[PDB]
Amino acid sequence: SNAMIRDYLEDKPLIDESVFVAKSADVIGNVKIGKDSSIWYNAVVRGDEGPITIGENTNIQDCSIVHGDTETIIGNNVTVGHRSIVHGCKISDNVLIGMGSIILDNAEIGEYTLIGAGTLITSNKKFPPGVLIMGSPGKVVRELTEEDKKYIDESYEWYLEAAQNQKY
Amino acid sequence: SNAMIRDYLEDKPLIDESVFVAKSADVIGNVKIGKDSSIWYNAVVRGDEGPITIGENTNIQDCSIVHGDTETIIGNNVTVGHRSIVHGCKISDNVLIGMGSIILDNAEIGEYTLIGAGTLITSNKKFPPGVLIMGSPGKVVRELTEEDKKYIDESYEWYLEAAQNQKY
Amino acid sequence: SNAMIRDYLEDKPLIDESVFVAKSADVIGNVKIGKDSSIWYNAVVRGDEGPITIGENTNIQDCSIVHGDTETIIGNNVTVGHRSIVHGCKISDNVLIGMGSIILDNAEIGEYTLIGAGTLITSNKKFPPGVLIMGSPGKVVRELTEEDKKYIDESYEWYLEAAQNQKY
Ligand SMILES: [Mg+2]
Ligand code: NI
Ligand code: NI
Ligand code: NI
Repeated sequence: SNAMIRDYLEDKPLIDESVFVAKSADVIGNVKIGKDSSIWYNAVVRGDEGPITIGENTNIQDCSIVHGDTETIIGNNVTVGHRSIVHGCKISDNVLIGMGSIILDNAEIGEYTLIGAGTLITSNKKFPPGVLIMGSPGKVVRELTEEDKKYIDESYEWYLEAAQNQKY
Repeated sequence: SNAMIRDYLEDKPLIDESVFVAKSADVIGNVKIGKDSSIWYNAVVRGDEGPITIGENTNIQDCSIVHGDTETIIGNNVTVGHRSIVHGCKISDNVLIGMGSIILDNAEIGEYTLIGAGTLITSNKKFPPGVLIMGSPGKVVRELTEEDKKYIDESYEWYLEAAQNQKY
Repeated sequence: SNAMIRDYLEDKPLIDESVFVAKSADVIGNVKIGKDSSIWYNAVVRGDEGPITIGENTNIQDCSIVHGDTETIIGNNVTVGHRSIVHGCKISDNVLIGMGSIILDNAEIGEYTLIGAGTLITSNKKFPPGVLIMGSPGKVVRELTEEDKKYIDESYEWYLEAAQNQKY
């Protein structure tokens, strides 16, 4: 990278050709989106402060908002539930964020984690992988079962499929 | 119905001609919206998983989201407050869902129910009719008064008028 | 004012030429927005019931909603965090509303107030100036320090820049 490239990246999201982006969604600024991910209706992914990196096969559902003081990193195979706010945090692979949840700056969610709807995770909170987290403030309920890790897998898989239909 | 009609239904919402749908809203997939209902700014009504049925005189306020693993049924004279998430549940007639509430799959709300702002009702939760429900998790506070039922009517009634002003 | 002006004001927001309004935002009805403020992606500012007044240098972040039974007043130098609902309340100058908060009708927030993410303030609730409010229901945590008030100023200031960059 160089001066002109940094300017380009500040203005033009690097969105993989394979990514479904609903017309009503706004993907603004410095945003890298990986293979087969999907951005749903009225979502806002704005990398104008901290940049945003979204992995592969990850879904950002309707009206969800991604923004951040520091960088926001969302892994591969992640499901971001409807109207969730992922703000400057770090989300490992195979995480399902329950609809309406808010995860604030510098929080870290470990791999194969399930987050209940409407969960509020304040800044700098770390969580071990393989757990169920719920509530406000979000706390660990129990370790995840193989059946739970599966549910996580079916969710992102479903979205891979629905994503095709919304333009094929 | 037949194969061709089922295919039409997965792509074209059945929206009664009287319904007001803000331009910024997204009504997508298998969705049926009845007479004199209204869909407000940036709402998202997505019936691409469980189909969605919305009754008559029912208002879905700004940035609300209707989606579901299972079928979502919203009755008549229902007021879905700003930014609510109604997901795979059953909402009876004359219900006012407080703004920012989240009602999950298979949950069931009885007729003439008033729900406080910011309420979180998890899946399969059921409630009797004629109550004030409130909080996270949502619980019944008391039974509804005539005064409360009137307020519920005035609410949807106001939206019938406002919707017409958004057409004329 | 007169009949024709009242009718114009009910249909056409008074937006200062200086204000950045994202294309995906809806600014509807009787809304007045002051110098150097900014309305972000997919926000809805609807003054079709109570009118809305937004001061100078104030930012209404993504998917935030402004609406109200009664009048809604937002002062100057205010930061309205992502997905907040500011509903028929009175917000003083230099206030930062944490993302995902809900402030209901007739609530009154004083100058130099910091509100944590996900806070739910019900109607008629009142707070003094110089405090940190948080939770559901929102309560005062401690008075604000100079370091805190600075944070408030830097927040709206950052948005002034950002708004400019979303135009040049
Ligand atoms: Mg939109
Ligand atoms: Ni932000
Ligand atoms: Ni859903
Ligand atoms: Ni309202």
